[PDB]
Amino acid sequence: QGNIGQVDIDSVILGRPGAIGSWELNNFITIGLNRVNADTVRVNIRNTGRTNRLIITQWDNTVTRGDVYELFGDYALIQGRGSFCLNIRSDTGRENWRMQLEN
Repeated sequence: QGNIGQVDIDSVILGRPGAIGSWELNNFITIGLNRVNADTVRVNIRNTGRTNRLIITQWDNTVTRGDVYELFGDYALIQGRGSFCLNIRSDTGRENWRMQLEN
């Protein structure tokens, strides 16, 4: 920082600064995303269970290979309340951003 289980996060990644969303990814983990400025999306975590991992990807459909992704990053999710930030520009040409838990 600084498919079953995947959710579309374009509402925040491709939104103007100010954009906010919140997802319950399983019974233990809630992830809020908030584009706090033009350069940055804050990930807000509440995890009431064991350590898990968040995996952020960006998808495209191709003519030859079907759906393919690029890995943006992946991040430990310890128990408790915390956050970290992603450097992703508000005006990116990339779409179909997704997040999912590892486990």
